Amino acid sequence: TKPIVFSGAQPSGELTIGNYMGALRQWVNMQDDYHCIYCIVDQHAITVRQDAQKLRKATLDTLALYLACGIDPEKSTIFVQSHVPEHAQLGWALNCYTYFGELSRMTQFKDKSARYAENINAGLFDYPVLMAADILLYQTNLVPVGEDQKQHLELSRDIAQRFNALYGEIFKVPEPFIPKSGARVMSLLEPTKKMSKSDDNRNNVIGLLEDPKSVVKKIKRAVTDSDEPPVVRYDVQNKAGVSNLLDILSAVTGQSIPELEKQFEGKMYGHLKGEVADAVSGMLTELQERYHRFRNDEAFLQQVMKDGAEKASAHASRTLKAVYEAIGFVAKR
Amino acid sequence: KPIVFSGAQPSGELTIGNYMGALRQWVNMQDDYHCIYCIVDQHAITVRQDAQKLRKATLDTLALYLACGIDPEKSTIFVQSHVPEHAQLGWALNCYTYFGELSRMTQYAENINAGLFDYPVLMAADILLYQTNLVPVGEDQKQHLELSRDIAQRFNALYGEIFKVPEPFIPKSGARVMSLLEPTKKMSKSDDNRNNVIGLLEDPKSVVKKIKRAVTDSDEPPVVRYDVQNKAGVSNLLDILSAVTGQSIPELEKQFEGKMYGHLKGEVADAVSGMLTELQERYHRFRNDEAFLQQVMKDGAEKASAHASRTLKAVYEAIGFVAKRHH
Ligand SMILES: Nc1ncnc2c1ncn2[C@@H]1O[C@H](COP(=O)(O)OC(=O)[C@@H](N)Cc2c[nH]c3ccccc23)[C@@H](O)[C@H]1O
Ligand SMILES: CC(=O)c1ccc2c(c1)CCO2
Repeated sequence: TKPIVFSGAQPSGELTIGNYMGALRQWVNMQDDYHCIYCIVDQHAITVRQDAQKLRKATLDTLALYLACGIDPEKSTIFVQSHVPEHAQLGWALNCYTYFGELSRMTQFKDKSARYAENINAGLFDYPVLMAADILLYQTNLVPVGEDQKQHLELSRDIAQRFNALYGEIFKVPEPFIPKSGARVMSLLEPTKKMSKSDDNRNNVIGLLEDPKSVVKKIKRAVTDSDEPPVVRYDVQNKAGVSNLLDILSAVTGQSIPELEKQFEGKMYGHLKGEVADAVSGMLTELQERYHRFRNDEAFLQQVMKDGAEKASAHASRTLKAVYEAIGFVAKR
Repeated sequence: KPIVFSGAQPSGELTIGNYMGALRQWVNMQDDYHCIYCIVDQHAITVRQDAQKLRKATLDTLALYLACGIDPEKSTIFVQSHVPEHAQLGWALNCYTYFGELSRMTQYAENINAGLFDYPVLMAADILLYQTNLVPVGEDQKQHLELSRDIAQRFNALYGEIFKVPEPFIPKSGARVMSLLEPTKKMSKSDDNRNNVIGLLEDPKSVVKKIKRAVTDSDEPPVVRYDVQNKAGVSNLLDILSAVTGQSIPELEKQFEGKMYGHLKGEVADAVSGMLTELQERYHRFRNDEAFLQQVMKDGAEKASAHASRTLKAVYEAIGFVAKRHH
């Protein structure tokens, strides 16, 4: 049997070109090489308060977007997290093998808490433990994520090793799969802050379902630097904006940074922004064309969810049964 | 009938205090209420422990509740982990519980496991799943019941009347059972010193031995009279004897006129062991009938799941999750 790939994305906010290059692009590319399982993590989404109608719509939007990206339900398992009870069941169990201190030191908890001061909830704090359960349920070998999830992923490894040390080879210890390019795509007007899928200022973001004409305008207004003369060179510390544009271009086109720097020799930020705008506009036009075809076919979305939950449940029930036997529960019959 | 929820820890060896207090009280109200007994194995694992002992203790607890007279045809009795909806609802309610509320629980903190921090949310889920009206709580879990009520009202305020707001079951058992070597302190299963307690599985020789050691007083002549302030020990022995036999304190004070504490102790031991005879007979019979315990757990989980699934579906619909597609 093939090694197992697992990853997920939240049906909240609006997925960006950051989410694509950091995760979804890798998801699509791994489907033949590994046994891939992709999850719409609606139980994680509700750690930030959602409108009920928006949550339901976003779950289905996210499914259609996976399909539009090239996630193929004949090759990969695609499912909604809340459809498989074993996620919450294992999450509770792993809560008992996770330390309070490990969770309080998490960067996401701190950042989200600062942002949502009036809803610092226990789910937000416990976020990483449910994420560990998501991964460990499927005997996962590889987890394709962006740089921002590295810390959560490291806890999942710690939990698996801790549990295995007491009980035997119950879990696989998963490894991160973080790409070379596009692992941390930055905001267009604040290039020292990563691109957010729920940014208050939409001008920071390239949304995957956003009007391409609007995206082209946003790229043209992206902040660069005061260098005289302007030079197109990758340098995160001194040229955050220009570097972010190069990273985006590289990730869309497949061209390396040295190749792009050569291409832009004797050229300035007009040429750079023109190429980024054209590459991104084309990608989004094609993606959105596929998206609407999937999004408006409710019978197909319903079948994909049904088949995916069924396949996921088979894997998940097996791991949970072994966990419950190990920790000492009376088995259900 | 109102729905009553009780969580049973698969860990405590129950005492005569537990039995003649709350358990006997509740055994006789199984047709008055819809009583639910949940053996809380998911709560147990917040404290690291031996796995085979936990499995054993789960079955020990099931057999003992059955032996004490919990009727699986009248009441619902099940193992918590057999009903996935507990964990499912628990996660959901985690997202409507303030971090501050959990840190403000009465209970450095860096090395506690997250389960020990977060278990009040699972407790709330346990209760709210079954549209519970009444929860018998000890003083130690009043804060936890209040959190469950706050969560229920908060969720209901956002989404409609999804949950019943549970109430404490106020009226208490009436049987008084204090510690044998410290009669000011209540006989508790959680006591470190086990000579303070009489467990439900103790044989007659162990009961005689523990009751012989029970503290009395230096009154001369010895006098068997009820006086909690001056004669805590003798009073405790009278309350225990009264709880077992149903004889009043005045009747027993008359029965032991001119008698010494040796006679009192002898009668208490005989009365207690007489009560524990039918109980232990039932226990050892039920505990060693694997098929009977299996059927009780299966039937109980089925009844509980039917109720829990309806609540969870309403919760999930309210939050806005896409409904599972069944095959
Ligand atoms: N600016 C950016 N540049 C590059 N990559 C980025 C950027 N912003 C986000 N990402 C990545 O996108 C993926 C989905 O993010 P979410 O916030 O939906 O979702 C998250 O952040 C996960 N916790 C969801 C999850 C739940 N359970 C799991 C189990 C395995 C893997 C992932 C999960 C992520 O890989 C994230 O790293
Ligand atoms: C019962 C409960 O409170 C709970 C359930 C699932 C879960 C957590 C908590 C933390 C990670 O996943």
